[PDB]
Amino acid sequence: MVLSEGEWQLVLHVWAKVEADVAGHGQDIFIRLFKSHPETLEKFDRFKHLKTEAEMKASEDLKKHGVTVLTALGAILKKKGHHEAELKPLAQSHATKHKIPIKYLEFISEAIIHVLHSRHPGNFGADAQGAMNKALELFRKDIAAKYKELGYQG
Ligand code: HEM
Repeated sequence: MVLSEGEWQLVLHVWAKVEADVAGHGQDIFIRLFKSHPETLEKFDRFKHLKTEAEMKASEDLKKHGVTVLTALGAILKKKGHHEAELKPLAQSHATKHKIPIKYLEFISEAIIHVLHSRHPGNFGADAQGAMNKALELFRKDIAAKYKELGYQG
């Protein structure tokens, strides 16, 4: 699949807003993910002890992790589809070291859309959400293909 320049513009326009507060968006997204799909929390040995949203918000390590994740995702989105090089190491660590099923990538994609919808309604209307979903589907599709080449079905 391929996004048009118009769709990329919608994606990058709302992403520019997210970059005004990467740490904050990172926390909201992971808290949403962990609360909505608690099973994903078990994949993080560093955070699986967190019991409440309050503890999650107060975790300095979780906040730093969120920044690392969103920074990596932002770099991929800014490539506008030409992300082969960026995807290689990400696909290897998540398939081989962390063992993250494609299903879980769908869950975090849902969390990202939910947070952008809540925080940026004016810049995240129907068309913008469709563009973001398409960009994330492309990401998940290419990651899945790499998973297979690497020997991980998940
Ligand atoms: C938007 C998709 C995602 C991106 C861009 C992303 C990115 C990253 C990055 C850059 C790191 C640090 C470097 C590395 O280990 O490769 C990381 C670590 C990790 N990711 Fe992801 N990730 C994504 C989704 C997920 C999901 C859905 C899970 C599982 C629910 C997951 C689990 C992990 C784990 C367990 C680590 C190691 C954390 C640690 O122990 O420090 N990731 N991820």
